[PDB]
Amino acid sequence: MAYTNTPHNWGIAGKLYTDLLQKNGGFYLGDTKKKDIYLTFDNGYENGYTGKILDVLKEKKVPATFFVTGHYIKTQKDLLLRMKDEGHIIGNHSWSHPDFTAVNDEKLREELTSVTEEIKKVTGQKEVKYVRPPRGVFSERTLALTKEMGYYNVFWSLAFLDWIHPGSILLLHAISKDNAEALAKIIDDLREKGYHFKSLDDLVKSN
Ligand SMILES: C[As](C)(=O)[O-]
Ligand SMILES: [Zn+2]
Ligand SMILES: [Zn+2]
Ligand SMILES: [Zn+2]
Ligand SMILES: [Zn+2]
Repeated sequence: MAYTNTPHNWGIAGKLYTDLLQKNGGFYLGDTKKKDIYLTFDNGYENGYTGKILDVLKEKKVPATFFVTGHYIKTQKDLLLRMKDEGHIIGNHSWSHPDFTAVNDEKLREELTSVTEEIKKVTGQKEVKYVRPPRGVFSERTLALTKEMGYYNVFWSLAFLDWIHPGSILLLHAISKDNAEALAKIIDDLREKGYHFKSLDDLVKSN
């Protein structure tokens, strides 16, 4: 059994992707029979608004996972500490943000392990369970290697960057001055429709 190395770009999700994720420790949705939803952010760059996002999440008591890179950890230690201190989960977005399908196995292991160890040493978060691949690029091989190292492969069902359903995993952004306002409105609006904002730990328990 040679794992396939053909690259795929995540988007939404079809039989191929569905079963690739299912067999290799991946998910992109939670339970679709409950109105629980899951906010996530990717943090490979700091645009200057993450503190304002964090302020909104604290005000609204909404948990999120922030998938961080090594560049982000080294350059934004104070924001990282806010993430841990204010009840969020810090996820793994790789050290240098390469496409996982373009690197050798030794390099992929270093790219994940370096971030995991840095998150644990810098913030004291106990476990780093969640990986989101750079650019949502994956193969059968990269999914399987990531799972073997003890991580879930966490994709998304809705992304919004200015150019909802039960179980949605949202990938939102902190790119401009107005994003914090939009987030606050979205949280309020979705709660009025009966949605509950939960953590990726809750997702796993939702079974
Ligand atoms: C899926 As991305 C553009 O946050 O690496
Ligand atoms: Zn609920
Ligand atoms: Zn850097
Ligand atoms: Zn990224
Ligand atoms: Zn994005």
